[PDB]
Amino acid sequence: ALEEAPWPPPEGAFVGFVLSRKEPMWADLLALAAARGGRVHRAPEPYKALRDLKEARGLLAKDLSVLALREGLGLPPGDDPMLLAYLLDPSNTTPEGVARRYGGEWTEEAGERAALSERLFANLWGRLEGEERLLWLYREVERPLSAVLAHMEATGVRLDVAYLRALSLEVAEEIARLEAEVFRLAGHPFNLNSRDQLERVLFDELGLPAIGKTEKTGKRSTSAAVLEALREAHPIVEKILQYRELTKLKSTYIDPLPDLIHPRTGRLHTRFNQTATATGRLSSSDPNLQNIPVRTPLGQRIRRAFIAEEGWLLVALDYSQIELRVLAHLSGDENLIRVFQEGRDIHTETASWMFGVPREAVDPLMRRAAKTINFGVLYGMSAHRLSQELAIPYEEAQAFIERYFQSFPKVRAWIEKTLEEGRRRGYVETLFGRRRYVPDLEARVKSVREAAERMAFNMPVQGTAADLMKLAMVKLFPRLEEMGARMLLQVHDELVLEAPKERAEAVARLAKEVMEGVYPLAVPLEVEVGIGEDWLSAKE
DNA sequence: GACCACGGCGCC
DNA sequence: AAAGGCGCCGTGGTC
Ligand SMILES: O=[N+]([O-])c1cc(C#CC[C@@H](O)CO)cn1[C@H]1C[C@H](O)[C@@H](COP(=O)(O)OP(=O)(O)OP(=O)(O)O)O1
Ligand SMILES: [Mg+2]
Ligand SMILES: [Mg+2]
Repeated sequence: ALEEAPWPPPEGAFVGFVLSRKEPMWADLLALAAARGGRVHRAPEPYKALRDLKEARGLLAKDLSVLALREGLGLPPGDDPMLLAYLLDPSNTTPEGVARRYGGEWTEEAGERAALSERLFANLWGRLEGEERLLWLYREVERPLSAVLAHMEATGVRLDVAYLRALSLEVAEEIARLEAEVFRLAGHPFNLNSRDQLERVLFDELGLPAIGKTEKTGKRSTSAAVLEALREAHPIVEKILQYRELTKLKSTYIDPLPDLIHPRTGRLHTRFNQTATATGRLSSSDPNLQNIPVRTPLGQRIRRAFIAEEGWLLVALDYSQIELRVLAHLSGDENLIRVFQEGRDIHTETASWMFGVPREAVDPLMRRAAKTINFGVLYGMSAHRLSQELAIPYEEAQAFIERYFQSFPKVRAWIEKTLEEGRRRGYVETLFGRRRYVPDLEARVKSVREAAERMAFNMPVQGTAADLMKLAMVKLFPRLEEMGARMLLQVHDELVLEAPKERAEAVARLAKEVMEGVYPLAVPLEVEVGIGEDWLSAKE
């Protein structure tokens, strides 16, 4: 039992803290404590006590650092046993689970959290002795990345609130036009947001053909993929699909985001969760700014609401065909390496083939559709689904996924090699040695085993791309600070920066070069960069 | 007011 | 719906 000692703690103590709510930019700091050398220090008043700390070292360090930044204090995050645990096994995503697994209990009291941070760090650091590549990821990627994310979180992004308020009222009237039409076509009103009520209308009352079933409960599905297949069978289907687009966008983005502007900053603040995915990707939450719309016209209007501070510009940088370049390097395939030493475009080539269109005329919306295909195909799509996704006979679907792989021969050999390894060692790994455990590779149920296989051989690709982006963020951040620029958002293979208008061009050039040269591969990494007043206009 | 499962769907 | 990775919505049901 730790000796209760007076605040403040010595240098290097492990911190524990309790927030009123999970979001650091919104939380009240209820209690603060620290632990070292067999002592626990409980702060009499936690906000004032923040100033005594040189570094947030402990569980969820980045969250406390964001809160410190909100208060104008430079309290960078350091060691965090969650990052160690996450690198050992990315299923380690919560403090509850990590505590249970590596020697304690996550409670609701700062002193115990500080003591727990200290014990867990000792034990996890032991487990990582001799895992030289994981230790490198920790010291060279994750631990410094957490500083970057804290600054992104605390900086936020500006949003055109008035513009969105106006858009809500317009979309509201159109939703009423669509719903009124649906209720007439059904002969009666019902809750069009209830997929159970819609299922009855569509397949019992109107006797439309039920195509597919839902996964867990076996209901007749009303998914867009099912509705797409029925849009000719009935005019109500078309209106329902339009109703779904508008209500999805209004309820998820248009209406909520303007209520989340922070009173102190006047900006919108997401969270970049650093121990949340099986592959090493970041995730974004509260709100998720990694799934802001972009595909449809209305979606594009929402994206335009993300704007630069007055007298600044946004700079948007996006890696080209990133996971395909990573695949070329991991596999060694020559026909593929060649494709990227020759600056060819496959999302354009596919978009030309599936549209019967010269590459000159593949517009931005055709190229996305081709990304569904190329990635859908590569990570294990079925001929049958493929035949449906791009509307061609099944026999055609088989051909695309046969030429898609014989054109690039040594991919399949890399797949087989990755699965064999994952079976023997129990995990697969990225170029840098990030691991994902995939136990079901020897499941005796084919469907389970084969799903495990698609998860296992995807991870080195998606996770290497994630390692590269994280490393680029870590390299780029100090260069932006020196140029008075900011890092705002990451969206997996994309960064959005904010720069003074007078240095925006120099920032964009520098950023592009840092990202392309992050870690040279057997193919070049290319980055598309754009500058604009709003997120959309900054992607050309 | 809280929680969860589910279907559904937004992005990468 | 049908052979990768996420988080948030409304419904429905529950406590
Ligand atoms: O299954 N996936 O793995 C996947 C699907 C999608 C998608 C999509 C299109 C629509 O959802 C919206 O239109 C993306 N991924 C992965 C692979 C890609 O490499 C990386 C970065 O995604 P993205 O930048 O969009 O593609 P990519 O870098 O290749 O090409 P660009 O040159 O920048 O256009 O995420
Ligand atoms: Mg890209
Ligand atoms: Mg992208």
